[PDB]
Amino acid sequence: MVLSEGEWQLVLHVWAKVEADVAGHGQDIFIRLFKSHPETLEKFDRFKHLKTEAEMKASEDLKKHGVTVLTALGAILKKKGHHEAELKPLAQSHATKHKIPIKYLEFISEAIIHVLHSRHPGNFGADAQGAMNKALELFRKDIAAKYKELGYQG
Ligand code: HEM
Repeated sequence: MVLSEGEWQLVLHVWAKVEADVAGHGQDIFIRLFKSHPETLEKFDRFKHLKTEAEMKASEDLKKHGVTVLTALGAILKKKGHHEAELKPLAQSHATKHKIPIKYLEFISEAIIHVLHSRHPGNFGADAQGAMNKALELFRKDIAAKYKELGYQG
């Protein structure tokens, strides 16, 4: 699949807003993910002890992790589809070291859309959400293909 320049513009326009507060968006997204799909929390040995949203918000390590994740995702989105090089190491660590099923990538994609919808309604209307979903589907599709080449079905 391929996004048009118009769709990329919608994606990058709302992403520019997210970059005004990467740490904050990172926390909201992971808290949403962990609360909505608690099973994903078990994949993080560093955070699986967190019991409440309050503890999650107060975790300095979780906040730093969120920044690392969103920074990596932002770099991929800014490539506008030409992300082969960026995807290689990400696909290897998540398939081989962390063992993250494609299903879980769908869950975090849902969390990202939910947070952008809540925080940026004016810049995240129907068309913008469709563009973001398409960009994330492309990401998940290419990651899945790499998973297979690497020997991980998940
Ligand atoms: C938007 C998709 C995602 C991106 C861009 C992303 C990115 C990253 C990055 C850059 C790191 C640090 C470097 C590395 O280990 O490769 C990381 C670590 C990790 N990711 Fe992801 N990730 C994504 C989704 C997920 C999901 C859905 C899970 C599982 C629910 C997951 C689990 C992990 C784990 C367990 C680590 C190691 C954390 C640690 O122990 O420090 N990731 N991820």
